[PDB]
Amino acid sequence: MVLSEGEWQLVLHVWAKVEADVAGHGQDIFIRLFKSHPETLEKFDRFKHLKTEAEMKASEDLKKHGVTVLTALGAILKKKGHHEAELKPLAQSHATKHKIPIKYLEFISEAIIHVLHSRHPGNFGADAQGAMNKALELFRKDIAAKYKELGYQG
Ligand code: HEM
Repeated sequence: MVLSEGEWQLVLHVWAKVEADVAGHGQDIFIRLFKSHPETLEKFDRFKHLKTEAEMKASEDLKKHGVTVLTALGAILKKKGHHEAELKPLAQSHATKHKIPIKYLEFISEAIIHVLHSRHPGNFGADAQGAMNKALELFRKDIAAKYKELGYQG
């Protein structure tokens, strides 16, 4: 699949807003993910002890992790589809070291859309959400293909 320049513009326009507060968006997204799909929390040995949203918000390590994740995702989105090089190491660590099923990538994609919808309604209307979903589907599709080449079905 391929996004048009118009769709990329919608994606990058709302992403520019997210970059005004990467740490904050990172926390909201992971808290949403962990609360909505608690099973994903078990994949993080560093955070699986967190019991409440309050503890999650107060975790300095979780906040730093969120920044690392969103920074990596932002770099991929800014490539506008030409992300082969960026995807290689990400696909290897998540398939081989962390063992993250494609299903879980769908869950975090849902969390990202939910947070952008809540925080940026004016810049995240129907068309913008469709563009973001398409960009994330492309990401998940290419990651899945790499998973297979690497020997991980998940
Ligand atoms: C938007 C998709 C995602 C991106 C861009 C992303 C990115 C990253 C990055 C850059 C790191 C640090 C470097 C590395 O280990 O490769 C990381 C670590 C990790 N990711 Fe992801 N990730 C994504 C989704 C997920 C999901 C859905 C899970 C599982 C629910 C997951 C689990 C992990 C784990 C367990 C680590 C190691 C954390 C640690 O122990 O420090 N990731 N991820």
